[PDB]
Amino acid sequence: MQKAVEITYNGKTLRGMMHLPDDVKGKVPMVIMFHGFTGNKVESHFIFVKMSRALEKVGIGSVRFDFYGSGESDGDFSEMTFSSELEDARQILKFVKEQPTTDPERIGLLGLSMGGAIAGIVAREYKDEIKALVLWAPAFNMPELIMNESVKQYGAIMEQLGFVDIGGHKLSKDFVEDISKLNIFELSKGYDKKVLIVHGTNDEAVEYKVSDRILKEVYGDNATRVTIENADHTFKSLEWEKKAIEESVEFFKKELLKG
Amino acid sequence: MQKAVEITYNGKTLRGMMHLPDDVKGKVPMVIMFHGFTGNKVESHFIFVKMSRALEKVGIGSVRFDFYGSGESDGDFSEMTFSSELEDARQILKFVKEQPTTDPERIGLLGLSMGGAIAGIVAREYKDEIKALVLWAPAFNMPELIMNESVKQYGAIMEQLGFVDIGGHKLSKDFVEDISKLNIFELSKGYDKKVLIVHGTNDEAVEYKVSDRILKEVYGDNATRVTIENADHTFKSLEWEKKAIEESVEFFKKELLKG
Ligand SMILES: CCCCCCCCCC
Ligand SMILES: CCCCCCCCC
Ligand SMILES: CCCCCCCC
Ligand SMILES: CCCCCCCC
Ligand SMILES: [Cl-]
Repeated sequence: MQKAVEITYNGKTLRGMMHLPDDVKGKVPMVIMFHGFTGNKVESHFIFVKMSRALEKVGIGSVRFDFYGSGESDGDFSEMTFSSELEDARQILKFVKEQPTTDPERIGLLGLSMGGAIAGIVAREYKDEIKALVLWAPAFNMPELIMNESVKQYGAIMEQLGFVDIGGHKLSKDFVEDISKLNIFELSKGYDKKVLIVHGTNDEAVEYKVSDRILKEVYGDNATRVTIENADHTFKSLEWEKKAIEESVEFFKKELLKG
Repeated sequence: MQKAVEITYNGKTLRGMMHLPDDVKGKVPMVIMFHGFTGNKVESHFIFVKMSRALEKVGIGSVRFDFYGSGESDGDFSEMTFSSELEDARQILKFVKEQPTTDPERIGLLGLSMGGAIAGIVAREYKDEIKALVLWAPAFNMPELIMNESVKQYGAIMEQLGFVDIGGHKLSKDFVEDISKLNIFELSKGYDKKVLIVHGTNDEAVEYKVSDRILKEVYGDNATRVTIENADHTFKSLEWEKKAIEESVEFFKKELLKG
């Protein structure tokens, strides 16, 4: 079962998709997926859609929304900050918890790239009601990656205009000021339930070493990593995306279906 | 107004978005937008959503669906052919024609890249009921671009496997067999209503010369070209995207809001 859904708060409408298992009756586990920077809820080569349908096959529902300023949701990219996507995510969690078909004890979070940073922080904020966490190429170093651009041509334009063009998207100086005050590693530490990190070794956006840092600095024994050998940032191949999906589904199967 | 919509036919379910003006009610003009190859209804840097919202502002509604096999719609990419997207497009036009809010005399088509090839053929096939046509970087040379790979590494893989991996998408030999029989230039020739072609000079996917071929071989004086100087294939900058959308909205405003 796949059907479009809508969230509205503070005059903002978020547009998303919800999947529920056809066979199962009653309350089901739910995985919430957060997309990345300039991405949307379908994500690269439809990997989020494929992930939703793979979960549905094992009895696990899901929702995927576009953050405010991206995709089908309301707003322009220039209004978005990392913190405004955090507040979207809290509203998305609230939406899921309030669905009559949700098992509130079996809600999982999944995030890709900057969406992995969102997922890690929301997991920590709601550590007693998020059952499991999956991080795909999580951009915990997003603040550094943005600040590194301030000394390049982006920084000079930003100073003249208050925004920069990142390729058909208006990135506001508000985004830079907001993210420069955040430490994703610190804000994510303290989540004690099971974590799965999926990272490709040839990731040129979020270098593979970031997953080393997350295993070392953020989590304890509750986190394990699936390394996709030679894969790029979004697992852009049939074999790579299949490994990413299948490992994440089996992980969510283990953590959300029993206990 | 923006809302999710569905079409179910021949066991296939297509999923899309419909926009209606808020400030003008009753029967309104409608623009159907077709996305490109491996794209989806949001399209590159959300340009289709931005287009839908810019049309709303001038009193023009729109729909945009994911083709079967792409995005939010049903199906695997390996099930898709150019001809199956053409049949999708026929069902989308039927859907639009059957909405009570649609002015049946004021329906326009827009297509990007391979979606532009879809729009050109559909406009010609329904030439007496499509009031205006907008082509963005139209991939009328799609058959040649596919057959050009038959002598490259893709061709050798295709022969061994019956499909190729184009980056997390499975492209079937059925797609190759189907498109090798199609001449998009010939199938679009004869549409006599107004046409706008928008093309970037630095397009490296569909070379700008293709627009020269379309102006010469496909349409008469009813076609006009807007050249976006120095732009790439999907107008990936704020200024390029702004020009593409503004010129296309003013064209649809002139052609659909007449009389
Ligand atoms: C406009 C290009 C859309 C993606 C085409 C990909 C073809 C195979 C590239 C390796
Ligand atoms: C592959 C053909 C490209 C034609 C446009 C080139 C623009 C400068 C790179
Ligand atoms: C992982 C890349 C996301 C888009 C970045 C755009 C600015 C370089
Ligand atoms: C920008 C860092 C990239 C690290 C992986 C490089 C693989 C060729
Ligand atoms: Cl949608």
